[PDB]
Formats: sequence, C-alpha cells, structure tokens
Amino acid sequence: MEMEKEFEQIDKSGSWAAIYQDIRHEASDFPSRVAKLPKNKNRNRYRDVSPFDHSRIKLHQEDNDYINASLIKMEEAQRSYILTQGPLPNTVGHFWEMVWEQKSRGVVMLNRVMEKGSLKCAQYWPQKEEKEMIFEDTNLKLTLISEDIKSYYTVRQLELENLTTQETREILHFHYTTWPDFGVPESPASFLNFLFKVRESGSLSPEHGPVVVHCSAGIGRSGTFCLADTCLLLMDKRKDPSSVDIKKVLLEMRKFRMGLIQTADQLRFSYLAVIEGAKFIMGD
Ligand SMILES: N#Cc1ccc(Oc2ccccn2)cc1
Repeated sequence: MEMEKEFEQIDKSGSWAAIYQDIRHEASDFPSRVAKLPKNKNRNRYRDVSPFDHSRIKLHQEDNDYINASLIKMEEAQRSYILTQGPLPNTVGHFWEMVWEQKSRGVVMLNRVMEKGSLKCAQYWPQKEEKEMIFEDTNLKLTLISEDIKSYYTVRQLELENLTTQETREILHFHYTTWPDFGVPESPASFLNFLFKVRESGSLSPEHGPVVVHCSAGIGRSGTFCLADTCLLLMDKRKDPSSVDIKKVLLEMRKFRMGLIQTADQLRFSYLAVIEGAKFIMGD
C-alpha cells in the first residue's frame, strides 16, 4: 500500500499513537546482560537504554570491552550503521577508540551539548585549531582542522591520531544543530538535505567502516536518520518502489537496537521525510 496513501489514512483517522504502540508491542526483546553488569553502570547514560548482547560493539581491549553502541546491519539495502549514546565524561576516550577500531569515516550528531537547560552529551571534540584534545586512557589525539558553519548544520574536518602507531585519519563530523528542544521539525526539507550531505561525503559507503550516529540516548533522532536513509535506498533498487514497508523496515532495525523511534511524532516525521525524499529520487 503506497505509504503516501497509508499516511493520509492515519492522519485523517488520527491513529498515529495506535500504529506506534503496535510497533512497540511487536518489537524484538533480546538479552542485554553485559550492559547491566555493575562494573558498567557509569558507561550508560540511561538505565532503560542498553545495547543487545548479540549486536553490541566490542572495544579491542582485555580490561573492559563495553560501550553503549550497536551494529545495525541491513541486508537487501546493503548499509551498516553504529547507533550509540552521546558520550559521557568517562566514555569520551572509548567513543574515539570505537571510531578508530571500526574504521568509520563519519560521525553524525543530531543533538546540541545543552538542550532544555541540561547537558545531553560531553564536549567530545576540540573547538579551536590550536587547542587539540588528548584521551590518555585510549592513547588517541584529536585536532580540529576546519569548520564550515551553515544555517541548519555544521561540518567539521578532524584529524584522529593513534599515538601508539602514529597513523592518522581524517574524520568528518556532521552536526545537525536545529532539531527543536520539543517535538520534531515542521518540514523535513533541512533534515533530508543533511543526509545527502553525509551521503555525498562517502561516509555511508562500503569502502569505509560503518558511520557512527548519535543523539542523547541514540534511539530517537538517531533512529529517524537510519530508517529514512534505508527506506530511500530500497525505493531505488526495487522494481516497485511502493513495496517499501516503512514499519517492517523499522521492526528489522529494532532486532539490532531497542526503542528506535521514541514517539508517534517521530514515526510521523519519518514517513514525511521518506515521502518527500522520494520525489527527487524517482528521477526529479
Ligand atoms: N535492507 C532491508 C530490508 C528490506 C525489507 C524489510 O522488510 C520488509 C518485509 C516485507 C515487505 C517489505 N519490507 C526489512 C529490511
């Protein structure tokens, strides 16, 4: 059923809350035993958001291999994403270790450091060229190379150095800066442009490790980003673009990380983004 017609049917009936709860009811439930170990309590921002054991990212160290991050592997679409929480003061070094070990080219950030007058994640990147950051626990160095500030997002070029081997890599930071404190954007126009800006970069492409995507918990806005990307790519390689079932794609992604899409407004916004993004893909 063409999703644009399904959309108008849900909107006219005002059943967004009822659709959303059906997804919550059918979603996968797998063990998260490593996340709940007492040694890992200060590695978790929220007590109710944990990565499943089967899909969690492991740090390459014998001490403690735990980070709040999950590998989402989509098969027909042939895309991988790592979805993680906003780093904590004690997990900034773990975060950059993961970016290094997984060979990621891009980091996507969908939140501000402060929202609603509270801290949503640590200041984990350098703000000035001449004041670089060193993470002593993971032996990494991070330098701001350049910054391009636009109206809806900022792109930063960073240099990450493995102080152990003296190899360096260029990491692109894509920072979406205008998601509102409450609700969802009124139009998906600025959100879709941003995805194409990550796309254009090569950060989503198979010659690199998976893109690292985060918000505060790494399920809400982060969920919206990878659901829209995957839906639009399937609409491209399939004879009938109308086959694409946004809900069934979202249940496949919830097999890898719990809670993706946190509200009925985020679910509606995901529909709008895919519907709009498809008009300039089906050849416009
Ligand atoms: N990559 C990918 C992917 C494609 C399809 C998926 O689920 C369905 C199932 C039946 C009809 C439509 N979509 C889930 C993931």
